Amino acid sequence: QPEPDMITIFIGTWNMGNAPPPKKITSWFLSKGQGKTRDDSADYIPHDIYVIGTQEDPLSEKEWLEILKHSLQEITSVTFKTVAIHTLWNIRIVVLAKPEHENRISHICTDNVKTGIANTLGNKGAVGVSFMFNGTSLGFVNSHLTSGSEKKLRRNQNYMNILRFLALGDKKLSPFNITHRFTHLFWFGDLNYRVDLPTWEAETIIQKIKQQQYADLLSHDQLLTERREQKVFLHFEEEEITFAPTYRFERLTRDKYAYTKQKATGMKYNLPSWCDRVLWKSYPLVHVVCQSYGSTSDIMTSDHSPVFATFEAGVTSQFVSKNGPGTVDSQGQIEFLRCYATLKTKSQTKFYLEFHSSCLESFVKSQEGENEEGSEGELVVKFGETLPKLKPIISDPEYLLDQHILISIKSSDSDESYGEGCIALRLEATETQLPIYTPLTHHGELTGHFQGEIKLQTSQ
Ligand SMILES: O=C(c1ccco1)N1CCN(C(=O)C2CC2)CC1
Repeated sequence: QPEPDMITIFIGTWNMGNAPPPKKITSWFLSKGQGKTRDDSADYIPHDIYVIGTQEDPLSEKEWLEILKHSLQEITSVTFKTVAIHTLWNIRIVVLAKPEHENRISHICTDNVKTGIANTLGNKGAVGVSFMFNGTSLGFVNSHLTSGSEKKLRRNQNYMNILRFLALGDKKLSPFNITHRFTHLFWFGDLNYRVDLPTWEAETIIQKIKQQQYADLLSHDQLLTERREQKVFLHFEEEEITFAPTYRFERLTRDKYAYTKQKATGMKYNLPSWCDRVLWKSYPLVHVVCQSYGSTSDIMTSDHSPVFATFEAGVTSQFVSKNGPGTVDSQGQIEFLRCYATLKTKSQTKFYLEFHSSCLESFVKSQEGENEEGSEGELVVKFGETLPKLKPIISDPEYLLDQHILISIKSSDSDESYGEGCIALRLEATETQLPIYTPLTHHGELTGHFQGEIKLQTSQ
């Protein structure tokens, strides 16, 4: 039975509005309703992995697991295995996988982050799950961010706290946050970004939604505008939105948006908004294709509609050779030529690099680079031809060209990372000097760039 080179992943996010679900929710897992929907001819084909994020979830873990498993069994005739479940307050993540994957999944991690301080600590935050699927690392984050149209900057802060403090994936990757730890990272939830138009325009917005004319609404969506201005979710991707706003509905119909200020809303307007979102970030040149992104039309117990997204995702096998794992393969090497980091920092410490990758036995520290002043005020750290030759555990090009090198640039004075990035080994050629590039981030904000050339030797 061959190991897969691609899997499909279902991502669901639903703010349940503290109400139990209706008796049938299969439309969610079938990607049917509005937006980019799944073809009817696929209905019986199970996804490999289902990741369900809920917010304002009133159910016990047992109660929800029973509903989810019975839903999937009805659709697929498959009894899914529970990989992980984790709840913070009323924020929950469930991961289910086909039974055939049970011995492909390992290193399962769960964690949560509570956002805010005092007043603002006690119901918002995030849960997450990570695991290895054969040779591929997968991370999943369900976040319920701060509500309210005038709190976009709080949501951006909540994002920054979650990616700093959520402890998922390989703890040996100590310089790297969750935005670098995984081959594929999916981040979803009630992100709570709103359509920023005047309150007086509520009925105009409603009109536009009835005409399925979303363009003048999406141009005011705070998540799209904040992302464009690099304030949040830097280096993530979202599929184009082609479904109606998923909030705020009157319960038990989808015919009415309930936007007016009420005592129950703290006298806040809730103009129709795309609160409920799915974004992802995959390592460079790894296959990932969104095959659905939409909302259900027939699940009406909440003031939010469920959102679904599905993905094709490239995966790799747990590679064994005669040599690695447990030794190097002398037929393999990675060389970095003419490399330099450009950093936005005002500081004047020396810097060194760390190279981290599961193709190495352990991470590799470089010598200090040579600081120069850039023409436009920047710090340029030159490494020249000084960088250590990296010795991969396996030299087979079928393995090595699928790998990635994480890079951290660290202060010699503090050993703190000033920037993290990632280089693919999926090169156009081997034994050939080729340009490489990554942006560098720290706490998920842009701090610089790393560029130079690579020369990869494989056994072929
Ligand atoms: O998140 C991204 C993105 C793509 C690549 C890097 O980031 N986008 C662009 C594509 N989108 C659109 O709405 C375009 C009309 C198709 C949705 C937002």
